[PDB]
Amino acid sequence: KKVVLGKKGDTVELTCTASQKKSIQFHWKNSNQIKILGNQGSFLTKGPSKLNDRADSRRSLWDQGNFPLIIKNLKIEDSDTYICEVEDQKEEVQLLVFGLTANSDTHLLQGQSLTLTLESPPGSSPSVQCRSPRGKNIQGGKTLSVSQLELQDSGTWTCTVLQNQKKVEFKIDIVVLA
Amino acid sequence: KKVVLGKKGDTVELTCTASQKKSIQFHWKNSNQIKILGNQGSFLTKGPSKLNDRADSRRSLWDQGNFPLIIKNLKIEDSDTYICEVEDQKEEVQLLVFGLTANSDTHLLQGQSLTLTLESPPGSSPSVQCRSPRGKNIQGGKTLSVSQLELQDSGTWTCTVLQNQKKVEFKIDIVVLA
Repeated sequence: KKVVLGKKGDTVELTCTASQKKSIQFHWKNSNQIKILGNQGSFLTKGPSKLNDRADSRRSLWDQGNFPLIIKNLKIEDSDTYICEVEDQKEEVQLLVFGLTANSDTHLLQGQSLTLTLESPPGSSPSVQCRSPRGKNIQGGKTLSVSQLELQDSGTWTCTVLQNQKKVEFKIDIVVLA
Repeated sequence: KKVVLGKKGDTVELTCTASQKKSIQFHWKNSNQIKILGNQGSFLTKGPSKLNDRADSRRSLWDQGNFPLIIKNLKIEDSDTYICEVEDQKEEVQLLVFGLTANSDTHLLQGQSLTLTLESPPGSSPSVQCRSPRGKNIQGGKTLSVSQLELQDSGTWTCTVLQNQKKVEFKIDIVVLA
């Protein structure tokens, strides 16, 4: 339903607003109906799941009817559909996690080729489109390449991943040396 | 409309959910219509106001239609009605800030009286009700007092401030010595 995009290693906050502003009853589960977190009494309980030590919520907001699921240090494998149920309300949020790495290690010399690769959830793939510090916008799919660099691209580029009308943005600084 | 209670020196997060999940146009102002924060383009702008260095929002949530106003290090004078307007939606949140201090400095001796006082927004007042580490629940208004303590109250008490169907909770540890 709602699509949220996140970046590998960053933290996301998936929202859940219900009615009757009050810490009433709710939980978040994943696609296999594994409960990730929910409220016990007025307490937060986290059962044993792959996200146990990386998930959490903001308890102060429960009185206002908000039950966020927060996930930190994202992994492409946290990509999944999550469901929030408050009393008798269900709310599906699909999280997609991507990563953009530069397989060109370090020390880049003029005339060298740059290759980037986008990491993505096996379940769903997008279109990436980067921009050099001075112009040219190379765009591709899971692998991008800039055949030969010129001292002018030394700088900080910006790639764009776009899934659903959503989008994330990575900015890497590349150093071309004479 | 929605009533949120906060504790002096703590941080609160006032919520604002609108529709069309997207960083569209919004701002938060106070009762004098002083804009506290809002979005410029895709950027956060804070104008000059008494809260400028203590307010903020969470930009990642704007794409999901959430525009929180976050306030830190609370002052009883931040108590006020705030309004969120997203496109053409208005949403009033009244924030009430209280404080509970122990005018009994330190070193409390058996048989001594304990006096607590609740600090509150000149505009609106509540009913406080504390609890000793072993029983008796003294309750009053802006000033509470425990005529004489007994080694048994050495511990950590819990006071309750209740405004609207809302409530905040302070827990102070008192030390009675022989």
